[PDB]
Amino acid sequence: SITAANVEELIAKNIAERFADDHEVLGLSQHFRREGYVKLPGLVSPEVFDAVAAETHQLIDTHQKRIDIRLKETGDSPRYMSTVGQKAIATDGSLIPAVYESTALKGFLSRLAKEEVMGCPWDEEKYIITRQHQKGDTHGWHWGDFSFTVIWLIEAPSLEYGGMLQCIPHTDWNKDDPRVEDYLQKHPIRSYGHAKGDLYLLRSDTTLHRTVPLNADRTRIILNTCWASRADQQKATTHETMNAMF
Repeated sequence: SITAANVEELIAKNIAERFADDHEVLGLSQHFRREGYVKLPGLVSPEVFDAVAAETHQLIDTHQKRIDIRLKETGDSPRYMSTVGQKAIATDGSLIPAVYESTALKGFLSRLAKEEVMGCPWDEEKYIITRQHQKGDTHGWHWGDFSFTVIWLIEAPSLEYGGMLQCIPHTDWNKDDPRVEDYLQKHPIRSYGHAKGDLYLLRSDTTLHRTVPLNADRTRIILNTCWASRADQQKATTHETMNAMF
């Protein structure tokens, strides 16, 4: 049994075992910086992942709310999904709030980012859950308010049914003039596939990204743990997108 009291040890020993090659870590850091994204297999042990997955499933069953909205601040891109907010996770969750404070996890991500990865200054963006479960469900084109986002693939169908991540790095989010279509025309799109058990890190504030809409009745669930930079702390932020989805 994995608990909030013994999880930080299990995270640190897995990181010490999985990421011993400094040359491998250097390539992962360079991938993250170049592409705004890097896949991180084995970021946590399978046993730690399965425990977090179980807690996420319990939180979905007791708190998920359906949304079907389009966000003007991201070019009217859709958010067709069911979701669980941070306040619900901080109240009835245990492993997820503890993992978010993991010094070992934030220390490894700091190696990749080449700067201090620390807690989000807005509590309601620390961790969220989304569940795509209908044909057409999608997390539309958007940026993030903060810098370092880790996505946990709790459940996912085969990629012929949707869910593919697409990214354009080294962009910016202008909430008054997002110009999403202009970004797609001016830059190539990189697509990344993921399956259950995968974790990936994404520079959300400068990487325009979305998930390809589900084309069938399938289930795709992710946990979003979002950390921030030092400049993010004193950053004047309005949270209109999070207020609408959560």
